[PDB]
Amino acid sequence: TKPMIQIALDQTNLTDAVAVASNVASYVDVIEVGTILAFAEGMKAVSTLRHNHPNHILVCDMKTTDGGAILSRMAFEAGADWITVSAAAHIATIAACKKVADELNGEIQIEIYGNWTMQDAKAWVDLGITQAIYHRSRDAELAGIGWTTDDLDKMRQLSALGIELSITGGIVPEDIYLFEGIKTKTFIAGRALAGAEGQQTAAALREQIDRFW
Amino acid sequence: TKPMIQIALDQTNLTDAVAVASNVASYVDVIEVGTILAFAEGMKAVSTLRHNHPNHILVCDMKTTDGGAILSRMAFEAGADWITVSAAAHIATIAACKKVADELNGEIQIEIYGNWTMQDAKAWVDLGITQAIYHRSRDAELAGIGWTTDDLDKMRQLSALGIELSITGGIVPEDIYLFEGIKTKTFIAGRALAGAEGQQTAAALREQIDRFWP
Repeated sequence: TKPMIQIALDQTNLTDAVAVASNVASYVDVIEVGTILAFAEGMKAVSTLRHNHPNHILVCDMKTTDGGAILSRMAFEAGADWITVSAAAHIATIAACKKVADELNGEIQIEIYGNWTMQDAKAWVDLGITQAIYHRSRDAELAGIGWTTDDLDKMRQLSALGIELSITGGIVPEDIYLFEGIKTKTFIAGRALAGAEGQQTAAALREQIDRFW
Repeated sequence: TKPMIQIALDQTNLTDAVAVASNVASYVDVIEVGTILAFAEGMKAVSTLRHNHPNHILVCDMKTTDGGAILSRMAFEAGADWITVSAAAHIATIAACKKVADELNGEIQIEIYGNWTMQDAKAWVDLGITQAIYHRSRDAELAGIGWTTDDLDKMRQLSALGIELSITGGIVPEDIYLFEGIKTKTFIAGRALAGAEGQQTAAALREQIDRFWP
């Protein structure tokens, strides 16, 4: 609906992450266990956060590429509401993750990486998947060229298929206007939503979200 | 040299993984911490297994898609010799992993998934990466068809580019002959290499590998 504010926790230990979750909980809608924290600490991270923050949407960012039935179940059982699955997973793996999600009252989000196509995106939607994470393209980022027409058009196409995007990649309040008319579930950021000025920046993000949704 | 025997540990807790590693150590060359174990237990799985088995090649199977510099350094610091990176990782991420690997004297292995191409495979080789993991085609598995000619053709092309493949997906002694003449670093299997019949299975695989390599 109105895009939510999501923090990606990418700490390399649970103690630190637990202290950040505990800090930002009051002004963040979605807390994500990032893949760096997932691989540092394992599903204990997801558990501990789920118990600390029973009322937040909790994401486990595994970027699952294979072994989906098993991984999905582990993450949901540990307490995740949403899990991420790589666009590069075979469609049978994606379907296996979505089957577990539908059984456990969770959702799948496709992390868009690799040589992905619009046909792939339609396959996701055909499984009933309605979420995908769109990252500002790595080429653009490296060239310092910002958000390109190409990206915004791809996002609009994804949107026209029924995918609700989570938008990420240096997102700042001045960029928000760029995505008006794109179906957007969340804007994601890491620690620029954390610490002492995280609050201010979040109010600032929301202020701009309200204008365009 | 000859293809080695690798076990992929996919236990969902560390205690069971440690018991399996302990039981197969003397007849398996490479121990891999599979993504299932890595997500279950985190890097404590890698450092525990590195401590229990200081003389084995240890793999951390992360299928890295992003955050490569950070994840790679974590894995190597934990004791991994080889780590896996997804074919879907952007080339700049792949390069960032390979840089950390070179600094820490480890290696990168490309997990072949997604809409991958021979151009992509040449890009990996250009970075000095010479290992990739080739899984039996999922389409073929689902259809009840074995190893297809299209798979074997693709593996021979990858080999010709200079990639040493690790081959996996229901590998049994009976199929070993199929891969003659492919540059093969390892064959990877899971719990079939463990338990009461694991040792025999491994001997049966080595007996076939010896017929066809080097």
